[PDB]
Amino acid sequence: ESANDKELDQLLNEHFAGRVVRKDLTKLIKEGANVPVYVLEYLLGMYCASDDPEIIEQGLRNVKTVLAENYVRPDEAEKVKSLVRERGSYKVIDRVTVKLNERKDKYEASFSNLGIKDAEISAGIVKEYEKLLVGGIWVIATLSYYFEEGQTSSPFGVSLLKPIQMPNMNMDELFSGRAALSTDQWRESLIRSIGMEPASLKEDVQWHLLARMVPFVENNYNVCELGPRGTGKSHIYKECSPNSILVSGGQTTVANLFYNMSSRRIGLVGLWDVVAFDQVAGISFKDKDGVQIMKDYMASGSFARGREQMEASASMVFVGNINQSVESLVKTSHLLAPFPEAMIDSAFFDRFHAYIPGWEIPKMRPEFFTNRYGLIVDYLAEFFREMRKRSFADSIEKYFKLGNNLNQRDVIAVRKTVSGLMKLLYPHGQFNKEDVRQCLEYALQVRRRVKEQLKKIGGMEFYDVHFSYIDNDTLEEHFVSVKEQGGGGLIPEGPAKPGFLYTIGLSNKGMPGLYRLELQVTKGSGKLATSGLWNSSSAKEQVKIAFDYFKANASRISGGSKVMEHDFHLHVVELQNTGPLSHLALPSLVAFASGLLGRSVQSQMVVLGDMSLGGSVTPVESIAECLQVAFDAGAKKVALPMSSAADIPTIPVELFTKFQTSFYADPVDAVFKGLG
Amino acid sequence: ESANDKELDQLLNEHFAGRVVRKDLTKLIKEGANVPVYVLEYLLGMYCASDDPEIIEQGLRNVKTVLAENYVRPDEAEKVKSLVRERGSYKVIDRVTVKLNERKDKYEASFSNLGIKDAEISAGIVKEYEKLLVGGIWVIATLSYYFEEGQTSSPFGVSLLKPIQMPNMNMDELFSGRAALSTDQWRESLIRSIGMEPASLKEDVQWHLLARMVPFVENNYNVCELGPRGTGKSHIYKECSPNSILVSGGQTTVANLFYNMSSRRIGLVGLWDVVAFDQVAGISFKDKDGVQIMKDYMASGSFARGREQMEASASMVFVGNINQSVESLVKTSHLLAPFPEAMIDSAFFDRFHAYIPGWEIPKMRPEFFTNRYGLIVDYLAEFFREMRKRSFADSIEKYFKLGNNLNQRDVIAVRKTVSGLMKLLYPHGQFNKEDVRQCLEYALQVRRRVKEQLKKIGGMEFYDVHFSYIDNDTLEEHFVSVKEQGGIPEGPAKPGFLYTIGLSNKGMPGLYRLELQVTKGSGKLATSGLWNSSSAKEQVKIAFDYFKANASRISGGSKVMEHDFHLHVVELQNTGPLSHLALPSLVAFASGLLGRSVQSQMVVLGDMSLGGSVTPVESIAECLQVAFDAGAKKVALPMSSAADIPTIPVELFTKFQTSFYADPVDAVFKGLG
Repeated sequence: ESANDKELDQLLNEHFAGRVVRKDLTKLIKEGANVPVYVLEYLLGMYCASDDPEIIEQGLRNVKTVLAENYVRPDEAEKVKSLVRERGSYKVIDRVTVKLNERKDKYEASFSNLGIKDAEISAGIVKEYEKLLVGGIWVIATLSYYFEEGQTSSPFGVSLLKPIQMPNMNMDELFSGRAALSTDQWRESLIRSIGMEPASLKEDVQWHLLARMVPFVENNYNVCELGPRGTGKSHIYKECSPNSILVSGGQTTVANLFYNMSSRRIGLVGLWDVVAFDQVAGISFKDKDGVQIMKDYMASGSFARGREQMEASASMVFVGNINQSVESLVKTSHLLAPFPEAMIDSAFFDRFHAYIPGWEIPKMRPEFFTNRYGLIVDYLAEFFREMRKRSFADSIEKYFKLGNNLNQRDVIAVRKTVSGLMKLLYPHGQFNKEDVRQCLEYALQVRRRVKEQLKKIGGMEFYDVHFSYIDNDTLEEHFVSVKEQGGGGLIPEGPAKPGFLYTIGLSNKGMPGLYRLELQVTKGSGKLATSGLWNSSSAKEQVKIAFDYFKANASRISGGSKVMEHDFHLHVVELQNTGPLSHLALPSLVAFASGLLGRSVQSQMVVLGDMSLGGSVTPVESIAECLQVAFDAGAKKVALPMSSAADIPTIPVELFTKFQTSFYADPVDAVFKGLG
Repeated sequence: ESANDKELDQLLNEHFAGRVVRKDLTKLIKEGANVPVYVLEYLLGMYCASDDPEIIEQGLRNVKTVLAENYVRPDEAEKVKSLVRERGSYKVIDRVTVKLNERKDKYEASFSNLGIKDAEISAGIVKEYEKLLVGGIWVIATLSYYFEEGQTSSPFGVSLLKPIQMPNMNMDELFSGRAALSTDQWRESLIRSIGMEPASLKEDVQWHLLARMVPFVENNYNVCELGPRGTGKSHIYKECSPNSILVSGGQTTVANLFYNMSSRRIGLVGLWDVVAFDQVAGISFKDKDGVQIMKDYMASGSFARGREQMEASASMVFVGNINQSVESLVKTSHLLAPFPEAMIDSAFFDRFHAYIPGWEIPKMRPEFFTNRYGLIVDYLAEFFREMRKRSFADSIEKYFKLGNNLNQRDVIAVRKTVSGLMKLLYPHGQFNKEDVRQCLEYALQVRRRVKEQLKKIGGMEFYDVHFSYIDNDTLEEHFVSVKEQGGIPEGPAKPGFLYTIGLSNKGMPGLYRLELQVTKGSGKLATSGLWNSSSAKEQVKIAFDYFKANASRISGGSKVMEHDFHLHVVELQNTGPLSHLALPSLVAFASGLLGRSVQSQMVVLGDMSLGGSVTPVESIAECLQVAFDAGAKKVALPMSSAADIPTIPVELFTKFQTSFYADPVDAVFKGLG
């Protein structure tokens, strides 16, 4: 693949000019070089001619010589001014920002290090390099000193000005270059440009790394990434981007972050494209409302502060370190456990457009640091800033429709993540159905993870976690799962928690399907709540009939427990995707009884049959297929109605031998058999 | 339906030509745009000619191109200035305000995003668009630069300027359009005008949506709304109105909200028509007098700061999230437990002109968003702003009088809410009696909810919660219930609770709850909730007199003359006033005085005269059916009513433990067990 790497290299060089550099060489210079990384990369690229080892060493020495010659320390600032005054001219490497003084009608340059804030600069220079007027750029400048008695202008002037970072972007050339590369090659280049080696990483790791780069290209893209220490979470936001900030500690005051009423200056969010809170273990505010103002901002993208409502395009990223195992946190808690208590709220975490699963990222080891060609970090960041202005959210509706389990906020999050990934991988705008399918699958997964955490932390509101999408041509519905949860494993071995049971029923399509009934019992007034029923009216009537029978027969079952003093929520989970179920009165009643008494349903036990309001039990239709499903789903015990008894001979012998079979008579007997 | 939808579309296109648009296409632009929505509305109004899909798509392309080309990023702001200088002139999109520099006698425009504060603009441009002088409007401007050495004025000048908001308001045309439409059509169009699907919502949700709009038309009209997340409470105040501001977090200093003495400038309450405090759970003012100033402003519409009293017409809205169930919150502190403890004060909540039950509204779902024609958001906001100037609270005196339960604050609140609804639905001023009937019922109900909550906080001082209105023609007094909250429990309650069933004034069987509170006193009797009925008060007096007469037979030594009794009637089915209340009142007095809880799930039937003669239960079968519906397990009946037992259905009768007394004292004995 090294030869393929060389064809990649020449595909770069054909279209990507010196804006491609060898990454390893930067690791040779960044030993304390005071200029930022992208400055070093640009200089090395513009002093790297033909990659001859002698030429590499020569250019490396030239870059080091220039840096050691023309740099000025802050405290030495006064010194350099004298050198300008004595010599009449002096070269300096510094970050210059240009402003227009309309009062004097001229261009005034300001240096970060030297502290000069009124250096006269000609209009031609600023016309050539417009970035000076935007945020200021690193530059090599030839300052000249000329003073006239009684003058008002600062005597310092700028004569020759050569940028040290890429000033202007030819986006069309990049479109042509990307068109010249395959998708795999382009993804490899993107992974390389941040200093990572695609050959040392699985494709899933590559997609997660691209998800890390999503916030740089999508507006108001809130995202949180939690992982084990040392997985390279905070590298990109702090070193490999000039328009992102890594707020260390998370402790920033409201007037700092959003808007200072006294000084009437916008906070961070109006200045940086990405604001990354480096830690989450300790975020606790001086002002109680900081969480609330973040909630509003991430909700709408605009906040009212003082006398005005102001917009902002900063994407907030939250980086977190986990000391526990993933399974421990999932089983004993919710994955948002490391976040501070004052931040643990459904209304807050609902706004996150993505939960990056950082733990699948391997802990970084010098193998993953690539030594091949890659785009300059400056060029990559200019790519990101340019792509923030465009949009690709409409690509989803062209080939797919979002399922019924996505409320409006999940829709927004999925569209944003898909648009971001499309911008990274297909900037030129040419894409197929498969590509959108892959991006949509990834987006649905990452949003679903937040949805599951919201479910566990918030209860009633977030049980619609069955994220799926509908094809526009075959109308086939594809479901997407998260690996920290299950998938298959239809009925696990061992005792289930009370209130959870499994049933098999005939769906709307007539094919037997497994369902799981989950009952949540809390203190209340006997109110019954429903979820997961596919909005089926007949199913809701069945639930009402079952709960009415439970209310009428509470004494005959519980022997003293009061249903009137506890509220129940029944959730239906479909594990085979056959369709909505109507025959559910008996399993729902068994779930009610199990939850009220707190008795675990027998392990691997399937409850069949249906019951009416009068307490009559009904035969199980297509009982042989239902029992075959139970065998397939992992059942070992079955409760069958005595009415289905005449249907026993139709069942194959080897199939029927697999059940510790129970035959109930009336719904209360079925409850007792289920409870053992 | 669909035919009605289409004909409404041509009606909107006819009477509101150039002011309506398919609002679905707007969400096709919103995502990739920082500009406020109403500006997009106006631009699409300008760049869209008809319903040709090609025309629509090409106009969308044109609008996107315009916005991409001529928007000014704040960070990019300085760049634009240089571009003006080098090219002589440059076109920008920005929000412009104008002030008259009287020292130079010239008009200076301020570009809020660009950073220019004193750009010279000619008097003609000022005179063409007076909206520039009020709060500044979003315009497309042609900046020009012209500098001569030694000059003192700002070298930036504006040559061409076109507004991107509705510049002028023609409410004569609006009245024409409203008169040309039915009330249902007008309400449905208003609901469409905020982007919601009218057909997908119930009438009650539509009325609550209109109650959301009310603060935009009535001065100083406070309102509080708590509800589940995702109902779009904050959408209207934050995006669909240039005359509203959503203060985030509730944390605001009195200097910014009301008046800054250092700058001698009025706060938000003088600048915006609607100030909405989001997520009220975080409200807390640094200065303790802040709550005092809020109370003063909300009570009087003006506040005194230092030595000066200053007026303001801002309408305050308080939106909040509910994290519990609806019913669970009812048994919490009241309903506004979500409100901060520093704001939990009876005098504070007494000012809220309205509670909006945000919980009943279904959570926002994409099929609730309309795709049909609706008024431009800017047009609707200007409509609201102009309608703020009128008054319609006098409409009730034309047809109805208020009840006697309403104090002056409740009277003011109900008049304000009636006026707001009346302005929203009938700006043209032509209306009938039934329309005012509906609006007045809504206003009374929403005020009554606040009254119930404030009663739950304060105890006795706010007891008159039985708000009602009297017709001027039939003199029939109609009572309004909280319905939602006003939906037999379980187990014996404390003495003084009982549930009775009787035929209301309409002749319909209904359930009522009797409440007795007994304190140390002198045999005095107090009554409440009796619908102000002279007859019902008469039977209560009859029952109290009979209880006083036969106190020895029932109490066995307890003295009626040493204790004061207060009775309360609560109608839980809204069937109407009940007159047959003597026997339940007697059982109430007996339970309260003896301190004995009545038997659980028992409903007492029948009535008695002053002499103790028991009357047969009218509509015995229907009353028993009502008892079964409400959850009654035991029933007490007169002996003479047993003759009507053969008229009772078997299945209905088998559900109760039926008790037959003989005289009222035996009824007491059966009730108390």
